[PDB]
Amino acid sequence: LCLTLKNPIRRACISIVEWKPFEIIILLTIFANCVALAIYIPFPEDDSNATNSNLERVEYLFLIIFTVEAFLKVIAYGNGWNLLDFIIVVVGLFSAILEQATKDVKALRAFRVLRPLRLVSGVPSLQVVLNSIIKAMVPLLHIALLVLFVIIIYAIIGLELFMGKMHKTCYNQEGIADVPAEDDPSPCALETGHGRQCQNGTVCKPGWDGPKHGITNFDNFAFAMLTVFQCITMEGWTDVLYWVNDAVGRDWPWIYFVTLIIIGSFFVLNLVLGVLSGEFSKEREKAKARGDFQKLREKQQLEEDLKGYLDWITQAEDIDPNRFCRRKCRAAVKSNVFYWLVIFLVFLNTLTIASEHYNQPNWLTEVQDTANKALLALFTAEMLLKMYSLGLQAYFVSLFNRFDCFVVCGGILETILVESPLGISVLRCVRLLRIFKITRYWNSLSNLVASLLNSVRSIASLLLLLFLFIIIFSLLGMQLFGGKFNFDEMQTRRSTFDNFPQSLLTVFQILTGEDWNSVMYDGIMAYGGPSFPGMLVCIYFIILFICGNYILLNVFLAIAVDNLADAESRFRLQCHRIVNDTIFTNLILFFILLSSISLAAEDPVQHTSFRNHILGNADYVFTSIFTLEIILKMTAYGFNILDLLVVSVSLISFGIQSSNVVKILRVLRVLRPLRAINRAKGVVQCVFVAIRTIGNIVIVTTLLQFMFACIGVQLFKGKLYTCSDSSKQTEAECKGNYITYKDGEVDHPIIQPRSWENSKFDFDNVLAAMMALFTVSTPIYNYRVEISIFFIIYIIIIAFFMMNIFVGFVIVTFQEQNQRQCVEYALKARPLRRYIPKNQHQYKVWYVVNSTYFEYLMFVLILLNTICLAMQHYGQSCLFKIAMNILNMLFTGLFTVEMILKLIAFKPKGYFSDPWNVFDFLIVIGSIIDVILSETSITFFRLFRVMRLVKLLSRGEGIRTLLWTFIKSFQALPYVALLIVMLFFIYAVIGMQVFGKIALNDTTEINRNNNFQTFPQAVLLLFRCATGEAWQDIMLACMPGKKCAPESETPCGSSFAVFYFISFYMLCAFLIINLFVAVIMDNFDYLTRDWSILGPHHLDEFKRIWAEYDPEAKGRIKHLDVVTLLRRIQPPLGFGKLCPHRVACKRLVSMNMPLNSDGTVMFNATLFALVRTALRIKTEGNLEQANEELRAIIKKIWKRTSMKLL
Ligand SMILES: COCC(CCO[C@H]1CC[C@@]2(C)C(=CC[C@H]3[C@@H]4C[C@@H]5O[C@]6(CC[C@@H](C)CO6)[C@@H](C)[C@@H]5[C@@]4(C)CC[C@@H]32)C1)COC
Ligand SMILES: COc1cc(Br)c(C[N+]2(CCOCC[C@@H]3CC[C@@H]4C[C@H]3C4(C)C)CCOCC2)cc1OC
Ligand SMILES: [Ca+2]
Repeated sequence: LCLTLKNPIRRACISIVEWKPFEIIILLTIFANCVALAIYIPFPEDDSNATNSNLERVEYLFLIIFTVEAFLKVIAYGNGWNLLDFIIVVVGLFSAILEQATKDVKALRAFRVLRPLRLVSGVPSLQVVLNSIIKAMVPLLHIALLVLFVIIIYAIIGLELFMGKMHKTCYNQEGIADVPAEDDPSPCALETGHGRQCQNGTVCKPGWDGPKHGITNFDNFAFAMLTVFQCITMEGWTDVLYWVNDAVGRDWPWIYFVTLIIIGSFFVLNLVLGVLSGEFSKEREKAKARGDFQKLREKQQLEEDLKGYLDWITQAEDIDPNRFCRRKCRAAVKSNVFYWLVIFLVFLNTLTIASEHYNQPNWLTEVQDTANKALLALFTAEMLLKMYSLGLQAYFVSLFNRFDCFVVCGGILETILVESPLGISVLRCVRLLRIFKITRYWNSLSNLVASLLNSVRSIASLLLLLFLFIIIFSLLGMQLFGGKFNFDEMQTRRSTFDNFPQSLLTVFQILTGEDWNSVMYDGIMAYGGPSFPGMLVCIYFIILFICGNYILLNVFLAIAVDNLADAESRFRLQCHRIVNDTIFTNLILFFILLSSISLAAEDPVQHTSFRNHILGNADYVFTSIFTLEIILKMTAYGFNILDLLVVSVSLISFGIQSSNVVKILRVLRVLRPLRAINRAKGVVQCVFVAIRTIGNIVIVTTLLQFMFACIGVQLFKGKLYTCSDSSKQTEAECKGNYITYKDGEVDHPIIQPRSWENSKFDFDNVLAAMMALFTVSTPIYNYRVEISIFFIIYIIIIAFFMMNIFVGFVIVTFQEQNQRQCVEYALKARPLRRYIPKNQHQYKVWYVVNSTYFEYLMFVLILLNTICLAMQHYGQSCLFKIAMNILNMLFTGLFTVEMILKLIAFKPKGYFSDPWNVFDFLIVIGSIIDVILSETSITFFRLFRVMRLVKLLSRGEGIRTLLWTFIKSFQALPYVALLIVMLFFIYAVIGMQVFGKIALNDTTEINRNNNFQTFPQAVLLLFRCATGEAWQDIMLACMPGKKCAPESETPCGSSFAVFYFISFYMLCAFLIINLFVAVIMDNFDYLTRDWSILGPHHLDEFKRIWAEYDPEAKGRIKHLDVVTLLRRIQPPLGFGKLCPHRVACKRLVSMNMPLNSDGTVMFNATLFALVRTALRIKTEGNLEQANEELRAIIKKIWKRTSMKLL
């Protein structure tokens, strides 16, 4: 609200003078402070260098410039973004002057990290990106109102069952001390609770603050909400589960987590993608509206024009003939002789480069040098000759040719240099150009590189914003937690806000979630213990994992949806009788249905306890059953390739007579039902096509990992070798023994032996680098920091194109996959009634129960109950528990009132005729039974209460619709769901049979809580791997050499492991992306709709208004509609304030009405007429055009007695 106090002059006319010069110096000051907050090293205690104090000095210049600017601009006016300036200044000068005499800014001076926001504010280049980002999150606020609901429901349920049970721990050795359990202490359970039982001479006893310093316990509510949150982010969900499993037994803890994950992450994860993608498409559409794609095609056609007449200017000297040389080189460049030859020289040169390996003899070193020397001469002559034939200009024009020239110059440079080793290696890394000069598989290579340039160029500004955000947080990190990480442990923390470099690293790790929850603890245990004010440090490590990851996802998607696409665009008779009748069909479906359970249910540990034992006979019998499947065999043999798999499984089943591997090779039975579902008809080739696409994509990554690492060899060879004794720095020096003090105990000398060892990720040869590169997918700073960044790029590049080729590849799936729908909701739609009270008493209550207020009150009471179950700590004064129980009684009683009232405002059937009403009924009865039991399992009848909260979700249209929609599409994902369960099942039986008897050792990863001995536990282990939870280690635990279990009676743990787990991870990821894509695509109408124009949801309102003015199940409205016709019409539909008594009536009578009586016209007439006015318009004569159009097209000519219009 501009004051417009235009007091003549000298108000403004100061910053008005030299706008651009004065604006810039402020921006330069901002950039100087962004580089001033990144020096001050934050320190232990109060020590300071000269610079720090000297930067506090220049903060007294940045706090005289920002104040004169502020006041001079105030004089002008005295809005939004400028508020940031004002608050930063206020807090600033303040803080200082306050502290001026004080000589604990921290917080008070941890605000200046908000100054780099003025970098966004001033520069308008990314300010638009910030509005786009902000304006894209507006739709997905319903999803932020639901992630919160799931968390709350889960936290509440959780504190109720598992709170306070995690406090024991094997606490001794029948002597006197502390948790002995190695280190890892894990809730233990007394000899009566079926939890872990403690062994040896250990004893369980109360104490142990917690599972993990007390911050991973459902004790108390806040710890509970936070635990659930850390838990849904799939960052150690298995661990919380194991601690809980240890404390309360293993039977029911798991259901609660599997759900939390499936309903919390997979389901919730999809919505954000669906909401975000729909938004991108809207933007993509606006962009298409621009016509840019067509313009880009015209630019490429211009490019081929300059080439196609570049050959013409080349020929221009043919009539001007020196000339001979020109003609020769022209033929050459065209002559394949040059092409194939040069391609060959590439690979061979490529070879030379890879040849380099540590400890290389001259046999190699000599050869490499000799080759390069000549190979380099080769490329030169060729490029040089290609210069003349081609048009110098156009030759330099083609990006690739230009890069070629650049790198040949690199060779010249390195040669004249030889006339540091690192620099030479770098130049040779540059020479990997030719390596890809051949443009192998350019079909993709070219597109990916071209796209890569386009893609990277496209998201420049978004990347800028990401970087600004990261820098801001890192500065806050060093200010907030910097210096507070001295926990007095020689333990080396990779994550520490000691300095900005590390600060950035910590932030990135948190963003990547490598150990982000762990980093939380550092701060939340730094500033203070796991107490009250010591947790307001966590409110930070989240704001970074949601916001950062949000921006990160926004930036990615863009790559995809917004580029890839733009870029990519007698006896036999009777036999049939029986074998066609249900019996020899739906019945057989059963004979395998439960037969499949045979492999699913088996004892794969103990030898032949009846259990395992007898199960052989059933196999035998199902197999005689498959012989019977021979009576059906020649019935009509030579959809039967399925029948050959029946033949094979049947034969190996009879082959079970005396055989092992074959036995375990019987899981094909499960797949005998999968065919039946695709047989629900509705492609095999498409599947094959998808598989081919996937394989192809594997190869791109593979070759990249090759070239990237051939870079590593040249750069890191021989710089990881080291000795155990840090003092020694030469292989020769490292010979003998040294002394190590356990945990830095001066009184704990340990005579270890010195050894010269190469570190992990040994780039000693292309090969090891190769596998390490896989290892990242599957010292501290000696030279590590550098390697670090190398181990971040393979990533970027990898994803960058693994996605590019794939998601863009997919869309064809979408190719395969409003006015009409609105017509069909106007036609083929019937009006509804509403229960009216037939009795006076039945009525008063009705008015009330339906009185809006009553609903208002109900919700208030609901909030209160949950605010009464939330407060349940670990140690609550008994008075308090009594209070809580009495309160629950009051609440249950109040809900009884409503149930009974409603049943007296709506007849029994009416109340019960509504799902929500029945839900309420159930909650109430169960809650009352709980009350009874208490006044007197029990716990189950208690959780109930909490659930009610859900009914608060059956409210806002925004949230109601989204869920309903996706739920209304979580059935059209069958084929990508049966497929997934099939996977789990098969892999599990297989697994339980090979990696099964591996003995269980709590110290390893095949512990009693993640074993492979009962179908259920194996499916849980596979779900962990799928959820990407350290699947790796489980895998290592399944390699040969593990001892066989005692009941099994080291011949165990077959090597197949790698194939299994890796194959599993891969297949799972795919099937899952297929799931998400399937869902969203199928529901891609809601995910993108111009709510402005008319849709169905904008149309149902008419029924709820019409029935409001309509007694029974009726139609045939009275003429007194003259009021309601526009009484309450959504302005998108009709008018909103315009005089109702306008032509509105004359026009509604203007079109002909159906030849009915005075009051025998349906609601369909008014509805469809309003829709028509709301949609495409037509004139007279077109009356019949419209009529025939309706009864020829919209659901074809669905016969309708639509007499006259509408
Ligand atoms: C009705 O049909 C309309 C259809 C609309 C076109 O749909 C586009 C919308 C984006 C969409 C659905 C498309 C392709 C792959 C989809 C992606 C797979 C990736 O998977 C993820 C999962 C999570 C990430 C870790 C990796 O990538 C998502 C980010 C990514 C994803 C789900 C984002 C959405 C993408 C194309 C056109 O029809 C011809
Ligand atoms: C109703 O008819 C149907 C229509 C469609 Br579309 C589908 C879905 N399908 C299956 C989706 O994935 C099939 C491709 C493969 C299935 C196995 C995994 C992941 C991927 C496969 C590559 C490894 C049918 C096959 O091609 C199109 C996609 C199933 C139907 O049921 C037969
Ligand atoms: Ca992880």
